[PDB]
Amino acid sequence: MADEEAMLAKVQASWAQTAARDKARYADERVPEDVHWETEYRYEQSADPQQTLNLYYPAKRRNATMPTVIDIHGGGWFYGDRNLNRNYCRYLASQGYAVMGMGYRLLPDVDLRGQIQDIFASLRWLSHFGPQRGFDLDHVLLTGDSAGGHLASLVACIQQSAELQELFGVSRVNFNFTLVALVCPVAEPSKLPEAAGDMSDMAAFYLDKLSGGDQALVDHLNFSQVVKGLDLPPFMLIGGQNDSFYLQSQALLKVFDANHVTYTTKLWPASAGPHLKHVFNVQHWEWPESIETNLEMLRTFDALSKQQDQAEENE
Amino acid sequence: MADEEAMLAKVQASWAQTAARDKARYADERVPEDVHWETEYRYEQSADPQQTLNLYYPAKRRNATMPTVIDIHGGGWFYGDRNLNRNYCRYLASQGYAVMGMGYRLLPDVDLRGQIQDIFASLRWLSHFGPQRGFDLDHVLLTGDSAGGHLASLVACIQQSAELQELFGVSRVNFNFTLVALVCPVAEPSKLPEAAGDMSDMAAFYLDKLSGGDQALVDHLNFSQVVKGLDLPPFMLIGGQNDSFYLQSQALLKVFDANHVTYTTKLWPASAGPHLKHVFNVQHWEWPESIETNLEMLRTFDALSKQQDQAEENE
Amino acid sequence: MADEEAMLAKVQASWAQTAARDKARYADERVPEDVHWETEYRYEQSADPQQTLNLYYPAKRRNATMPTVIDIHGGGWFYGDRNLNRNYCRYLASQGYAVMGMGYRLLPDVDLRGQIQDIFASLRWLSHFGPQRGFDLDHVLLTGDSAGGHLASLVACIQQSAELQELFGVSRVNFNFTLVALVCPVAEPSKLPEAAGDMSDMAAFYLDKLSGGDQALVDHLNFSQVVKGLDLPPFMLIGGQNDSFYLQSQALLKVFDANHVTYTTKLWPASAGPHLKHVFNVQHWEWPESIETNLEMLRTFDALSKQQDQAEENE
Amino acid sequence: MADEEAMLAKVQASWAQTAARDKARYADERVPEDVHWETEYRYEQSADPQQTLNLYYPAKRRNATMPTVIDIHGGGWFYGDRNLNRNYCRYLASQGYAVMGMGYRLLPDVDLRGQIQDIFASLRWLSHFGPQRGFDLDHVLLTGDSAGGHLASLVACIQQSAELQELFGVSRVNFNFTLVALVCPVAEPSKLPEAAGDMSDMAAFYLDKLSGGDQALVDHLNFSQVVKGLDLPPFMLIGGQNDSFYLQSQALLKVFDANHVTYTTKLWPASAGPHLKHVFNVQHWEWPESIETNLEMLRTFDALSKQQDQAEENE
Ligand SMILES: [Ca+2]
Ligand SMILES: [Ca+2]
Ligand SMILES: [Ca+2]
Ligand SMILES: [Ca+2]
Ligand SMILES: [Cl-]
Ligand SMILES: [Cl-]
Ligand SMILES: [Cl-]
Ligand SMILES: [Cl-]
Repeated sequence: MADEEAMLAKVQASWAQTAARDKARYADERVPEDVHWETEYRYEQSADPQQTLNLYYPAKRRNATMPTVIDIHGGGWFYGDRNLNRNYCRYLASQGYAVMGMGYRLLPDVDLRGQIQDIFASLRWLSHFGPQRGFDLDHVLLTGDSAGGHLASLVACIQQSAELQELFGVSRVNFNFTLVALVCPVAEPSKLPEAAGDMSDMAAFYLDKLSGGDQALVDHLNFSQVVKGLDLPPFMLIGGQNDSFYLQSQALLKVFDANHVTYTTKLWPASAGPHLKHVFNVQHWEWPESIETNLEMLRTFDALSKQQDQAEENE
Repeated sequence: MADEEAMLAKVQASWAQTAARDKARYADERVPEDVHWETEYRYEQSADPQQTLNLYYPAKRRNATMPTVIDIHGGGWFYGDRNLNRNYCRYLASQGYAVMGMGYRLLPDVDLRGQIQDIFASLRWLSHFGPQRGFDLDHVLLTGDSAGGHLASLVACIQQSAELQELFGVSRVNFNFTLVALVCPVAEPSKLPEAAGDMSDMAAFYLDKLSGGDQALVDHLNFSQVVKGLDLPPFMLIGGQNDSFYLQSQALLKVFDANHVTYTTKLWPASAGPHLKHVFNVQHWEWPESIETNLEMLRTFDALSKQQDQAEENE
Repeated sequence: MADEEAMLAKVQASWAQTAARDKARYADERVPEDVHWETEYRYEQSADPQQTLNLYYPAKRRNATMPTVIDIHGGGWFYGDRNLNRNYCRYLASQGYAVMGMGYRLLPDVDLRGQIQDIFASLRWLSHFGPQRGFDLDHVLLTGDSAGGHLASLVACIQQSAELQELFGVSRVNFNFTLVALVCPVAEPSKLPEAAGDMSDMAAFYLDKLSGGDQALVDHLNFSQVVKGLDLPPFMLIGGQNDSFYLQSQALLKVFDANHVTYTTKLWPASAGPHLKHVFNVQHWEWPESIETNLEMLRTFDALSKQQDQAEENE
Repeated sequence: MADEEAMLAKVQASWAQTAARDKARYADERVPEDVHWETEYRYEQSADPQQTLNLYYPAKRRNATMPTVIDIHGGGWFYGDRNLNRNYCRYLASQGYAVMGMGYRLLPDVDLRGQIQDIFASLRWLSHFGPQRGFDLDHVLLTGDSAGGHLASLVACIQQSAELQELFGVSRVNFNFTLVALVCPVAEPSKLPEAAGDMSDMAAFYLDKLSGGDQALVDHLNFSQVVKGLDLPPFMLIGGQNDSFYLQSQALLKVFDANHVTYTTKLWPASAGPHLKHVFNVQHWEWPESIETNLEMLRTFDALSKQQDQAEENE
């Protein structure tokens, strides 16, 4: 279609501009020290470069196994790879955590189901291979930023629900999430039209590529559609009033309240400054507010982990 | 206009040559060690990449707060960004100072007022957010090189004057400048025609883009026009007889004398060598003369700071 | 020939894609620490950049001489150079070994004989110059990956056989191989047609360029053709069921058994994961399975070396 | 001229190939550790990027001043800059020496006189500014490689001769050379036609551009033409039988013998290997033969320096 190939070309130009911004940022930014990484593991029998993951660890491990963080990167479902959030992942690992971050195939080559299947395959891989190399899968923090927060919010629900597992064509994995931390999530993509910005303007096209025309995906594209009826882990919602997607965070809180989700928040006020933009704590680990946000996340995780251990007579 | 687009194309080719020279220099130059930086903070609600700043600090801080240096880079008003003077800024930070350096929009997309507004917004940002992350704003060194020295000289006057604040559309910031150090400033751009070089030849075009046709800017483009009637901080004028803009420094001294400005100088004689070119102490921090110049600046600042503390019964 | 230049263009496009993958991997991968290298030694009187080698050593040597590892890189006979396996070579050196890795001219500019002559010239160079700079040539591990495993398997036979030396136009070198370790070798290239993949599909073209039309090369292209009648060193076969060339490893084992070759294996099962792809232990030294594989190789070498020293009344 | 612009284009293509080889080498080569450099000093009042120099020093200085090495790079008079020999210069500095290396304008934009004037201006600069930053100019080693060895051999003669100073339009500098070390020099360019290689084939064109049509330059292009009648420092001739310019070294020895020049040699035999190519000790500081060669040079220098100090009642 004329207009369709044009719409794709517009979306790809927006992400090419982002790409240049990301490259310029990483060329200058301080890198977290005292971390080791293992790169480019295939998580299935495929040569698709996106179906790969990275693992990150502190350079000196206190213990043979460390609590796990699993990161799902953002980029509007159309952009990104396992290296995009490398500095944020190194930061978390430097705090004493075993961290995994995966690639997933991008729209428009797959739809939302292909993305969810890729993520569940990376989790399944980790359930087989993680413990032997340092991952404690009894204590798992699942986190995602922006479109990655959308995906993380869906994965958290799918993991609890046999029906959603069938619809998305995945099996449950043999570990649970201790905490699910969403950073400026786009968890209600059907509301994208009522805000301003590039994604919101192009919204119907994003929604179409996410669903791939499958009405079952249309009916399960939003957290508010997959949350119903499930007993979920606790959530932590991170962001702020200077997030260009703040309306999404406001919408998500209402979904949380209506569904009796257990959550805490770290939402920065506008008064804390204009620099606390969309996903600032992921893009600039080194800023003081980013350190405060990220440590607050890890401390929430640790508190939930400790409670679980007391509960399981394993303190 | 035919000739106007041609004149712009000539100026941009000169700065593209400079750009290549700067890239080649930074690829080789020693980098100051033992410094941390925090990059790419937006200082207002904008995605304009120029409306961002960097912060620099010693890697090991003696104290929770350190005296402040705020750097305004040069580049003829048409060139540069927050990274241009990164090695010079790291050097100063390595001496035990909290340093901020800002981007500002470039001609011909803005005029002088837009540049001044950007600088005051970065200062305002720092007044809100700096102290919480290490900046002592009771002791502030404002410095600029070349066109950045012009801008610094204007900002120093505007900060003291309600009338100039109104004309430039800025509010005063809630800290003062302890010392204003100008390195090979172009503080009297209306005199650009009486010297030789690329900028001088293209002078009327520079002056036009600086004023943006606004006669109030034409009447306040030169330090000699904004200095009148104000009680100013002390100045330090750095440069030398091998500065291609030495005539500007000579002109500025006469303005200083006529207006009873408090100043000291560090002007290198021709006998100290041909390498002590325009802004040499900013471009090559590592040279012995650069270290001597830069430490002499920091020691002048420290002496003025100590006197202020004695005066304020806070030694 | 129309079709011939087309077939070459297809092979070169496949290797250009590999090349990009290799560059992306090396840009991110951790580098082994505590190693020194000496680069770009010519091993004959030639300015052909491929007729050069690198040497690698631990940064702090326990001893004046260290046991030797000699690495022959892969790349389908059409691709690669002395830098391709640099991280794998550094890893081995970091374990206390003096390592040499050579370039060799590539198809279609030479044929298999030119490749074998280049390798023997690098070995001859090392026999003249290695000991003076740290190589213990009484204990030598010869290793190759993929096409490099093919080449290593042939070199091991040629070194033992006056007749093959004459056919390949090389002289024996004045040291022996303690162990020959093949990593996912393509040691039976004539069987390439009975598997799937790029190389297998283009097989007849690979075989033609390897032989250069020389029927004596056609009759000695496969390990099974050069193994006959010789007393060989011990071999170690490394790979696994997720190697895209696993059928080659299966074929080689049958050749080993039929010819009473002394060997051990380190073949990973499919259950050990999809990431244990072709030559994974060479491409990602840092992974735990790679470390286990590579140390197991070095320990086999060390055990064979110790036995030799006991046998030679030199323990 | 048609043929002249063609000949220049051929020479520039040869040097562009060399340039790529040099870039590939520096991307991989180990860099000497524990050195500081100061870059891009202009040595005259010019913005010509070639009329600049670098200074190199050990990172921790034993003493306030260190013996001096001054390096003149090669590149056929048509190629190179102050960064070309940076690793070799760092190596020498790491041994406890203050090292200067200069750019000089390249053929065909200047002729030999312009090159000699640039070199003498860098020496004059150092005589004014070197001691204040660590250079001991009582003990000076002058070294050059290939075309840089030609230039060094001429500079050594010119410095001793009022007549050659007048012809080349330079003044003597206020220090002497303790030793002049030539590495694979092309000191008799008029003999270039009787060897093989790119430079030799294009020889008449090189000779024309060197002389710039000036018959006084034609009569003083060769060391054998400037050596006559002068009392010279001692020389050290470095190279070997695998230098593609070995015939030049053989020719120079005959000139040395005929003119009663004081010299020593470090000429490697062919038996020491094919890797000991033209200027190998400059291109690969890290090789054992390079370290041996370079330390032997520095020890010869030190011995000559000590003798001078005993002679001057200053031990
Ligand atoms: Ca544990
Ligand atoms: Ca303080
Ligand atoms: Ca030994
Ligand atoms: Ca001394
Ligand atoms: Cl790492
Ligand atoms: Cl940093
Ligand atoms: Cl190294
Ligand atoms: Cl340095």
